[PDB]
Amino acid sequence: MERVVINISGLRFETQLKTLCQFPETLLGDPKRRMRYFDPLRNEYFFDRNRPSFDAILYYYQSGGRIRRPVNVPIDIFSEEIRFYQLGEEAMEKFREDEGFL
Repeated sequence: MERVVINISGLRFETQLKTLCQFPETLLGDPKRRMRYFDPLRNEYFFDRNRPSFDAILYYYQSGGRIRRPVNVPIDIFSEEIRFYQLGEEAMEKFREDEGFL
């Protein structure tokens, strides 16, 4: 029901649908977009992508929109993940601000 499983390269994350619906205009937030990654055999979404980054992508949702790159995720890895997950321009501006890039 409410619980969703997101498998990033073998690492399972569990969150609530309501958490992903904090941002409906994103890959994970839009049922039509996330469909592309759904695995009906395991009832989960699968992404062959970087695992350390995903904590920070998930925290954007959980926190209601804050971007905080952990020091162990390289800058250009995280940037690319923002792009891929379709977090959008305001998320990218948060990233710049949080990185001191303004």
